Amino acid sequence: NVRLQVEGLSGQLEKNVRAQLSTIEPDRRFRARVDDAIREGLKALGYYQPTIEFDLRPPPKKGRQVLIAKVTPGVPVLIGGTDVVLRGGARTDKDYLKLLDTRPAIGTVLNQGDYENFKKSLTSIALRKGYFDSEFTKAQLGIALGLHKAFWDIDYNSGERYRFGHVTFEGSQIRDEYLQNLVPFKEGDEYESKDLAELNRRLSATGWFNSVVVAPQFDKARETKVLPLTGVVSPRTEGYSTDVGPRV
Repeated sequence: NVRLQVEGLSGQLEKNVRAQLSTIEPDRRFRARVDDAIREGLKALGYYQPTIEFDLRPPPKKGRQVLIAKVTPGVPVLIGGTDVVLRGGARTDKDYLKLLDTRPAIGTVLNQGDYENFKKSLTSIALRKGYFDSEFTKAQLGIALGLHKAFWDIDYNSGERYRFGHVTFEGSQIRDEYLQNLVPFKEGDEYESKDLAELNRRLSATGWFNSVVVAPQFDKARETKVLPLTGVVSPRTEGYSTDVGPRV
């Protein structure tokens, strides 16, 4: 029942380590696993060559057995260059241009998560806006430890923005003309993921169905850039005398 203690660390570094530590659950094998863990925490934050000296304290009177680890981060890797190219609709797209500005400046300390996040952001704007052919020609976080420098190389192609095709409904007790009135976009409008959510919600506001499943048809779209939707719905169906005769 062992306690890890880290001395020598401060700030964000301290936290990224401590976190990386509670990760594990007292011999040389276990100590090495601790050394590894501390090293992962520092790399992510730009420290590839630290020093870790362990002091293992004897199983105490009673209570909890301390393993200290005294850490000197050392010299950090700095961003020495970014080469990010955006091709396809992303080249001029307001949100891809916005993201391009969050690249780190030459000279700042390497943070791997900035790089991980950045790539995840491009994929996320692509999915929200229908750039379904989105691909990276290159995507490399390179570390030249000779130079203490890190380089981003990203060559990213959004491709063209797909367009909404026709919505076909099936199972419905409501006639098509009326479903078609509810679709929040015109055929040939540029895709936007939030219009799928708004289609779902408009459908629900009518009370007509108790189930809808809206499936984009990708198999076609791949080569026309027009995405038909299929909406499979299941309908929801749940004082005076009848014995009044007619006017005689």
